[PDB]
Amino acid sequence: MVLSEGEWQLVLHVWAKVEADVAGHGQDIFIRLFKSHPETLEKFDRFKHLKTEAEMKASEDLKKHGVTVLTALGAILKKKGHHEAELKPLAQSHATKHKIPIKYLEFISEAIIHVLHSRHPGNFGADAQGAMNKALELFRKDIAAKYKELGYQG
Ligand code: HEM
Repeated sequence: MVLSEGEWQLVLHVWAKVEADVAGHGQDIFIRLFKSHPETLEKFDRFKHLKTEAEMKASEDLKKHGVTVLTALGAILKKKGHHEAELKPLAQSHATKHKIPIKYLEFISEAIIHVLHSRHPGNFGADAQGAMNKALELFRKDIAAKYKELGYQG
């Protein structure tokens, strides 16, 4: 699949807003993910002890992790589809070291859309959400293909 320049513009326009507060968006997204799909929390040995949203918000390590994740995702989105090089190491660590099923990538994609919808309604209307979903589907599709080449079905 391929996004048009118009769709990329919608994606990058709302992403520019997210970059005004990467740490904050990172926390909201992971808290949403962990609360909505608690099973994903078990994949993080560093955070699986967190019991409440309050503890999650107060975790300095979780906040730093969120920044690392969103920074990596932002770099991929800014490539506008030409992300082969960026995807290689990400696909290897998540398939081989962390063992993250494609299903879980769908869950975090849902969390990202939910947070952008809540925080940026004016810049995240129907068309913008469709563009973001398409960009994330492309990401998940290419990651899945790499998973297979690497020997991980998940
Ligand atoms: C938007 C998709 C995602 C991106 C861009 C992303 C990115 C990253 C990055 C850059 C790191 C640090 C470097 C590395 O280990 O490769 C990381 C670590 C990790 N990711 Fe992801 N990730 C994504 C989704 C997920 C999901 C859905 C899970 C599982 C629910 C997951 C689990 C992990 C784990 C367990 C680590 C190691 C954390 C640690 O122990 O420090 N990731 N991820």
